[PDB]
Amino acid sequence: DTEIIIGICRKNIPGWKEINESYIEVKQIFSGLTNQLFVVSIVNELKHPRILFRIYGKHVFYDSKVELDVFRYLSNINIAPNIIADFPEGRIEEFIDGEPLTTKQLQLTHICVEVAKNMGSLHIINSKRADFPSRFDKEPILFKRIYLWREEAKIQVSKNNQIDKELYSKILEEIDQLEELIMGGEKFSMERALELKLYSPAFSLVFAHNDLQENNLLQTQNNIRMIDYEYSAINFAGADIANYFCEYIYDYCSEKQPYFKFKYEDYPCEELRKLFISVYLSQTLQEQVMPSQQIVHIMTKAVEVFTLISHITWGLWSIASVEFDFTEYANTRFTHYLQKKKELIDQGILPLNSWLFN
Amino acid sequence: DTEIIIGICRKNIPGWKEINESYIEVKQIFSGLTNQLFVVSIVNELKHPRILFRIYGKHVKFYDSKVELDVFRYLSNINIAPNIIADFPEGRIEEFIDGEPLTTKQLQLTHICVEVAKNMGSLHIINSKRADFPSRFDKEPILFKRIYLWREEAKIQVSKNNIDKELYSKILEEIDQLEELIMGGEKFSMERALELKLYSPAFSLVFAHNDLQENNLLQTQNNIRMIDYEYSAINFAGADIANYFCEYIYDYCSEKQPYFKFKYEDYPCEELRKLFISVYLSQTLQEQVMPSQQIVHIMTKAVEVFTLISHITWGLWSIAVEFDFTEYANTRFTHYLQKKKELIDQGILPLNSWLFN
Ligand SMILES: Nc1ncnc2c1ncn2[C@@H]1O[C@H](COP(=O)(O)OP(=O)(O)O)[C@@H](O)[C@H]1O
Ligand SMILES: Nc1ncnc2c1ncn2[C@@H]1O[C@H](COP(=O)(O)OP(=O)(O)O)[C@@H](O)[C@H]1O
Ligand SMILES: C[N+](C)(C)CCCCCCCCCC[N+](C)(C)C
Ligand SMILES: C[N+](C)(C)CCCCCCCCCC[N+](C)(C)C
Ligand SMILES: CCCNC(=O)[C@H](O)[C@@H](O)C(=O)O
Ligand SMILES: CCCNC(=O)[C@H](O)[C@@H](O)C(=O)O
Ligand SMILES: [Mg+2]
Ligand SMILES: [Mg+2]
Ligand SMILES: [Mg+2]
Repeated sequence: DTEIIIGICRKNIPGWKEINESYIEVKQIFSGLTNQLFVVSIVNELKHPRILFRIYGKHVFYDSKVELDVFRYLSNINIAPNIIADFPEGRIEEFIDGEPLTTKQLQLTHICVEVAKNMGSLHIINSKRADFPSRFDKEPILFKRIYLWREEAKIQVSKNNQIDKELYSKILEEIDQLEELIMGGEKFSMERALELKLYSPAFSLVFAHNDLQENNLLQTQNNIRMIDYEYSAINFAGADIANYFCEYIYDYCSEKQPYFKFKYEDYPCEELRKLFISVYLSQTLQEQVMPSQQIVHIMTKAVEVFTLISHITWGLWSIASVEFDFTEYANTRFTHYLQKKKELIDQGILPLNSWLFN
Repeated sequence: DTEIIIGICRKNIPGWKEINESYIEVKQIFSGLTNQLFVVSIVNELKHPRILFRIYGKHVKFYDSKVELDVFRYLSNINIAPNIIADFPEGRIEEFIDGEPLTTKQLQLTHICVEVAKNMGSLHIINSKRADFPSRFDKEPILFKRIYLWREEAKIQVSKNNIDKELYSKILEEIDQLEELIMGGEKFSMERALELKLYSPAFSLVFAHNDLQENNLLQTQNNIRMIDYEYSAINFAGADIANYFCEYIYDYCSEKQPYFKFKYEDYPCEELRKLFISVYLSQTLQEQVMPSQQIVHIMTKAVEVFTLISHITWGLWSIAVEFDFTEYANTRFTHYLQKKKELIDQGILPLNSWLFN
């Protein structure tokens, strides 16, 4: 109801108390996937002329308590959109007014390096902040999430309501080797993890966004801002970066089925990647890091490995009223996993143990 | 007078009307050089909780206050410069950009370096990509006019006899050659400029900041902002870029004579400079430009020549409260020679020995 949202807004949003409802417009947006979102603006020419009204819907092994807990922190250290009012059934957020980057704009060098700078600022919070919540899992999520979403997929598949059983089946086999592949012949341990960090900040443990795609990067007047932290959690730095690199391939701004376009060749070239990683490290390490340095050369090729984590994760996720062909999209991510793995091999990036330690 | 500043603030700043005077603090800052600046804050925990109160002072012969104000208001209106909350004949109320100034060392940091290149690019394109760009702003570059204008202001001061006469004298001789050196064997002309642009965006005519040093770059929560546009005006893109590069050398945060430190070797390395212009070009051109590409290899070399404009402009400016303007001048002059000497030894000069090949 509009009047109920307007009453809630004038009561809780500083400055809105005395504003007549006739100057307030509530307009629901349906670009979301779970919650009821509204942009509430003041139409008469206030620190907050526009706000984002979020009402929690029921989400499709998902824990809403942890996601909210993480968001409130990020909101408090001023990374995520500011929280103006916070209640059980929803919240009032600062409206980040800007245009979401396009898939093509990612190719632009000035845009690329700004995101790498932002990702870096977000990554270091778990090691450079005294106020970092201790209760947040200190272990990477990449594997847990995959196993968790793998099981959700099975359930849906058994629901049998049209997937490429041959591809899907091969992916289920690959998952068994997935840890050895990322950890270079060894299964995951916090031990293996700390040792790997010694070789490349790619295996550094950071607080990752985990879904930093172009539609989650808003281009404001003076900067680009990140949104949608629903998948944010500690993870290998390389995982988060490789995922961003992958979104270079997927354009979700299509109006005809399957309602997304993909171009494998669009995956960012090696030079662009190195510029990204140089700026990233300059940010996380606070020192002059440039593409010609060996820490970049190593990390760039290491980050390539984590690209498979992205294709598999969002594949299973895609399987686990709005226009999107989730099944066809999963087929694509899986397809690209196979392809990328062949490339990493032919390029000598896989297996890790054949170069990383030399 | 505090009370007077607070009256003007409460009356003109949205939301401040009913705020009690006891919640407002006016504290004057003295980092400036000409005007009376105040940071007015609401000490009780508003769109504008802090503002900048600027009172216009009398500027030190050919200075034009009307053109500067005219240019600032436009920049403020298109949201690049600090917002203007209230604008009157004797001063303004500015949006207070709350952030810390960059340090001279911080410029070396790659992530910082590329944000300024991006920011510079956004500012540079306003003369070609904005329909509302004022037609009344000079369309010619200012580099030479300024050097000549300030040369004459220097003459005056020198005669006032109150400096290194051997260097100063050599510098005056070099100026006569300056146009040919920058335009590759020719004196300046608009058509000569249009021709040069075809060879490198270094000779592109843009709206330059012209004094983009670390102290004019403030780090906010989410980005680095540019301030102090009193020298802004059309110019060769390369000049503005080469000036930023030069500031890598000079640190004005020193409290002992001569109140500034300098390290010639701190000039940004070639790789960093290329990183800079790649990001710059991508912003101005809106395409994927990277250090590998030829357009960069060439512009970066061209940009190196404009460094001499920077050393000379500010050396003269220095001649024309704690600061030793005389020693600073000797320094920029000493570096002009040193740099010009290196440019020649590197084959960068003269431009006509390569640029057109
Ligand atoms: N704080 C905000 N400011 C501006 N736009 C927002 C904000 N939050 C969401 N949006 C818009 O709506 C979308 C956010 O949806 P999302 O939070 O992903 O919904 P759901 O939680 O249902 O997945 C973004 O793509 C963006 O376009
Ligand atoms: N809008 C602003 N917000 C925050 N700080 C400012 C603002 N304007 C000026 N300052 C600070 O005041 C200093 C002096 O400003 P400037 O305009 O150079 O003074 P002057 O015009 O007297 O030279 C700047 O270096 C900057 O640190
Ligand atoms: C974008 N517009 C507004 C046109 C519509 C968005 C429709 C939902 C997007 C489908 C989910 C794909 C996301 C894939 N990952 C999670 C990998 C980003
Ligand atoms: C940083 N603090 C506030 C302590 C010094 C401010 C006053 C320093 C005097 C200006 C020095 C000349 C500037 C040279 N150019 C114009 C080339 C930057
Ligand atoms: C194209 C819209 C962007 N969406 C996403 O990144 C996620 O898949 C979205 O569904 C979400 O739940 O955040
Ligand atoms: C060190 C701060 C001063 N920097 C400058 O470029 C000048 O002071 C300029 O701001 C001026 O006011 O002339
Ligand atoms: Mg969403
Ligand atoms: Mg994408
Ligand atoms: Mg400097």
